[PDB]
Formats: sequence, C-alpha cells, structure tokens
Amino acid sequence: ARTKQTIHPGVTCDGCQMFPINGSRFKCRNCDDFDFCETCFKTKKHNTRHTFGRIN
Ligand SMILES: [Zn+2]
Ligand SMILES: [Zn+2]
Repeated sequence: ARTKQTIHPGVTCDGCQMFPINGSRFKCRNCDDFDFCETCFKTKKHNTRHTFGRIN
C-alpha cells in the first residue's frame, strides 16, 4: 500500500534533473535553490563547505 506521499511538487534534482523528486529531498542549506534526490546526495559531490537538510 501507498502509505506516505513521497513526491515533492515543483522540485527538480539539480544533479540528475529528476522531476518531480520522489523520495527524500536534500535541499542545500547554503545555496539559495539547490536540491538533490537521495541517489544524487549519496553519489554526487557539491560544495564541501555546504550542508544539506533532509525533507521526507
Ligand atoms: Zn538526482
Ligand atoms: Zn550548496
């Protein structure tokens, strides 16, 4: 059964252009408007001084 909504309306992964992001959203806390899907957050490097907040 579908028990949680996991689509993030209006949110594109900047790493892979997933749209909309399905699953956990990782928003950069330093960039104004930068987001990763989970695969990209675990897979792609960003700015080493930047940190992501998880939005599930
Ligand atoms: Zn992605
Ligand atoms: Zn950033």
